[PDB]
Amino acid sequence: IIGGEFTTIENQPWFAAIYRRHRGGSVTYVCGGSLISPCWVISATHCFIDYPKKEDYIVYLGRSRLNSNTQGEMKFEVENLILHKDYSADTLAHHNDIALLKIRSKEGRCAQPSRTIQTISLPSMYNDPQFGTSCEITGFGKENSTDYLYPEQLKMTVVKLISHRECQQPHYYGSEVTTKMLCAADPQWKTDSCQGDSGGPLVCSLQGRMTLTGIVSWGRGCALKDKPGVYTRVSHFLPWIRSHTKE
Ligand SMILES: N=C(N)Nc1ccc(CC(=O)c2ccccc2)cc1
Repeated sequence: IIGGEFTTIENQPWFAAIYRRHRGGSVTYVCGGSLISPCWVISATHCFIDYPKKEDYIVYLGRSRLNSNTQGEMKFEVENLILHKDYSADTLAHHNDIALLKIRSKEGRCAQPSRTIQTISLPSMYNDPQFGTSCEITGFGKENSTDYLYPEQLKMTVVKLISHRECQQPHYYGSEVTTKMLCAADPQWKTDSCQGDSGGPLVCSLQGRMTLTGIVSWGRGCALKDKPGVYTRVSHFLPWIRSHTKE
């Protein structure tokens, strides 16, 4: 996250931190995600496409720091890793960038809600906030494009939703952005998502209710003028989500 503020997991209880195990014992951060139900975490497919082996992943809930433990955190294994079959990546754009991870503790249990672990609500069919609406994003991503390390503490910032007409302008992303995506940015182009924030949630207050409206997917550079962050439009994947989470 470029700009913004450092935060704690108590203020973003649905945030899931995903790591990948490596030969030897090193565990590196891979992507963010969101808890949509006790047993399910939603993220982005571009995070796992190159290494689709569920056994090599670890999911943490209730965690505020990148490399240290947090009181109340819970560790999970991945029972099932579901990637979108029509995922694809062009020069910049990533299509159908959404994924589901069924989690389970060593005892075989799902998440137990607490002050630091809570689910986030899914949107209704084609029910997105009006453009111009302020929403928040959260992640352990880079603070500057020139950085090569990620911050140790979780961050968050607020960005505004941009219309498809504006985001499709030539100086923006032209025809690369589709109706299955959502653009969001800071009117001053000072804050934005960045490398390492992928999979994370774009949360918007829709009718007094915190709703998971987007998933960090792609964008040209970070916090550059006329180059908004692009998010997977969750409301357009409800069918896919429901069919896969059932049984
Ligand atoms: N202007 C932005 N907001 N840009 C931006 C948006 C999302 C990402 C997610 C990410 O980390 C990633 C995506 C594809 C491949 C590898 C990593 C990165 C930068």
